[PDB]
Amino acid sequence: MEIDPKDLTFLKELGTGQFGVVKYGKWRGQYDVAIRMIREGSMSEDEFIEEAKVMMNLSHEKLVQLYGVCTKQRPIFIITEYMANGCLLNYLREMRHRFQTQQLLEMCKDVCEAMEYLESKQFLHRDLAARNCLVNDQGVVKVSDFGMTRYVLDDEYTSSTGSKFPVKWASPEVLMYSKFSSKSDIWAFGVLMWEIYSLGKMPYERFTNSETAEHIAQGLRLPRPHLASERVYTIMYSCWHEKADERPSFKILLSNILDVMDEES
Ligand SMILES: Nc1ncnc2c1c(-c1ccc(C(=O)Nc3cc(C4CC4)ccn3)cc1)nn2[C@@H]1CCCN(C(=O)C2CC2)C1
Repeated sequence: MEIDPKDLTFLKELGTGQFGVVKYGKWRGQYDVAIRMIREGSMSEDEFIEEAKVMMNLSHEKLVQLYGVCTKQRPIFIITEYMANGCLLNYLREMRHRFQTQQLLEMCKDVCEAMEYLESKQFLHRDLAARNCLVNDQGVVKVSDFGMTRYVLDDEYTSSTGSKFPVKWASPEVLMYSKFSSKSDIWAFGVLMWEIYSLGKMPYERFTNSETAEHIAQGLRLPRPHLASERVYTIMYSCWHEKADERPSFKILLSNILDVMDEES
């Protein structure tokens, strides 16, 4: 819903993200929130504004809750649940020696649950990666920036060969045909699991995007992380089937995760 900035306070700078500056503040006093100022010239605003009303009705504990927007000025403000520990990618790296494999699997359950709710709403992420997941003050991980890439004007961020396209998270059918589906979000989730258990290493760090694309197309798969059991690896490996329909749904995936958690007791 629309928000009068009168009911907001700017308290701290959190840094510039993929879609503009973000600041910490309070909404209506009692809501810790993160306010993003959409970078001007980056988004198809009318399409994006109208779609924001659709994404507002998406609610889930493991989704960064959206509280409202300020759109009758530019730059647009986006008011979101405040995730105190910031991006999951950077949270993983700074606290590398503070994670037991039980906490890592938990982080995968958090994301998978959020992605299982998005699956059931027939809503695609299109850029699932650790850089788009956030962590709150209680160590819980939540997904964000889902569907945001549909309204990016830069063709580098959108085309399969664009210099900014997330090739290292993309399934073969996204690279060759641009066929986005929940199955492509599943491939991406597999890569995300590998990010988590790797404690934030760049997937295929030493491959050019092209080198990655062709190797992926011919069967290359990320190596088993050191902290991942062969059972955890089996789960993230199933996300990487060449055939999309051969990949398990987030529902089938979440169950497998819980089976592993139970066996880690
Ligand atoms: N909520 C936070 N809490 C703490 N930090 C946060 C955030 C955020 C944030 C802010 C807004 C959004 C959003 O609008 N999502 C959305 C909107 C829509 C709307 C169309 C309907 C649809 C789907 N997703 C998503 C993330 N960004 N940031 C830092 C930014 C700088 C880099 N960051 C770091 O941590 C590095 C310093 C280590 C994270």
